[PDB]
Amino acid sequence: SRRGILVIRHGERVDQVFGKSWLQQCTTADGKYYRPDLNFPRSLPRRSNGIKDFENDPPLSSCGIFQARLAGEALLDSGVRVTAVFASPALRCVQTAKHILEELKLEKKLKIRVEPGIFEWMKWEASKATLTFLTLEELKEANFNVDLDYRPALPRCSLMPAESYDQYVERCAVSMGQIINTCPQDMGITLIVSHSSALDSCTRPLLGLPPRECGDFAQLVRKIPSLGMCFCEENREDGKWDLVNPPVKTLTHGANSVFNWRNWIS
Amino acid sequence: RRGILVIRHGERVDQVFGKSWLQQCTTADGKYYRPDLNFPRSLPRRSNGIKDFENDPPLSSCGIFQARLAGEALLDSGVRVTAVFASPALRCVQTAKHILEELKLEKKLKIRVEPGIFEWMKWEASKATLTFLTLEELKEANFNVDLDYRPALPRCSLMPAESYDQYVERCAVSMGQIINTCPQDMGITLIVSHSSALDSCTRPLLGLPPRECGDFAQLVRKIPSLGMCFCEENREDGKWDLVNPPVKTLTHGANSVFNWRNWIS
Ligand SMILES: [Mg+2]
Ligand SMILES: [Mg+2]
Ligand SMILES: [Mg+2]
Ligand SMILES: [Mg+2]
Ligand SMILES: [Mg+2]
Ligand SMILES: [Mg+2]
Ligand code: NA
Ligand code: NA
Ligand SMILES: [W+6]
Ligand SMILES: [W+6]
Repeated sequence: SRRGILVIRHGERVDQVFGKSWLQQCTTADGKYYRPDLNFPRSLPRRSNGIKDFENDPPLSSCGIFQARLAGEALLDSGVRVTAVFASPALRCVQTAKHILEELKLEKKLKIRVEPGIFEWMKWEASKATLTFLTLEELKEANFNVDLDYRPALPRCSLMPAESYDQYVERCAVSMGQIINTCPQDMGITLIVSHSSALDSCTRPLLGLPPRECGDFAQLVRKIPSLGMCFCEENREDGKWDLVNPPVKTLTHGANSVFNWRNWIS
Repeated sequence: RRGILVIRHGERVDQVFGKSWLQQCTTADGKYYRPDLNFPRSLPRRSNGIKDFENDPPLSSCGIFQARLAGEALLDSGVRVTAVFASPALRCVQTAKHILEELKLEKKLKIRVEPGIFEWMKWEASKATLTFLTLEELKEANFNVDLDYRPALPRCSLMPAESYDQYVERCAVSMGQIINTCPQDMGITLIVSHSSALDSCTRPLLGLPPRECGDFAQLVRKIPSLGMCFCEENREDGKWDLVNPPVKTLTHGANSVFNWRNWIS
């Protein structure tokens, strides 16, 4: 058998669909959560500072949960052995990981290791996002089987708001370094649930390739669909990684437009 | 207050993968595979073989998700669902089933197949080459259909090619029956059908004449999957009011075709 690394982009986020005002849309006059569209999720997990810190840490939409579940179900069907799961500290990523594991039927067996070293390039994230993350206890209370004992390659408070592209790609290389060295003897698939950028930044170091030019890289991160996947396998006898077809198919689906019949006909 | 909720079927495999979708998921000798996750995990068995899916396609995976999300929202709304009628098109019976599953009512309420609320057979892409699953086939494939329900229109009667004026009369005829089938006991009746039905199954209830064909078509083409139209009955005043549906709308984005080879290297 061949050891594998499957890098997975998170499912659809609520703010991709509902835009910058999404949080004000689902907050009642009295400050409570409600669903003004069915693509808002059933609930939000409990957090520090109430509903207000979801600002730069949006959850999956109902469609994004579906995508994540559909991919976990396909993984179950495929027969592949999944041995570890690492997630970006971003809520959307931990949730995608949770839903994949639930459909693998492994949510109890495998703990999600939260790795800030595979968080988004800080350039593209709010400066105060480092301070936005759900803590591991908050996640645990919200029913996320998070590895409380995992020691990240890059702790969340070491993320630098002004990290350059060069610094970004380096800390992804180092994180993947540690991830690969957890137990180099395991022979199943490790999941890396992260951002569009990770499908490049987390695989190129494994492939022994130089970082992509920043501009080419920026154009590539636009092209990865929700739950988009990239799969690397290690050759046992020479220790070399190669890109191969992921163990499951792509997911292609249409949009659903906003609609009100009574409005429409006036 | 007695309500009627008209609901368009979820996303169809052929909306996303085109008319050749069946070629994409079947092997030389008719074996089904799943080339993309939006193809369903299996196809039910058909009397005249898979070829019949070309004019009677199933829901995509996204369509199933849409149906289930609406069922789950209906349950959360607290409304009481009395009855469920569905068009004989496979996509409609599938949408009905998945709604009922999330309402947790699929053992309790039987789906009543009504050929009278089938699509407009002018727009319909065929001639005399459309065959629905029989009730027996549907029950075989685990749809809790009502074997004892007597339809307003028999499926054999479906005039194989129709104009606009014929379609709207038929829908009005059938809705008359459906309003008479149900016992006086209120709650909500689900009518799982096509996008054209949100107008053609409501205008007759509202005592309203049909729209000019261009005006109808223009409005109808913009109904999304699981799009809803809701009419409540004023029993003392003997007439129907078009009202806000008991569940919110569903907005989501697409997921585009991805080829890792084109990008990751
Ligand atoms: Mg084991
Ligand atoms: Mg913490
Ligand atoms: Mg820079
Ligand atoms: Mg609107
Ligand atoms: Mg086409
Ligand atoms: Mg492509
Ligand atoms: Na995005
Ligand atoms: Na259509
Ligand atoms: W992203
Ligand atoms: W349709």
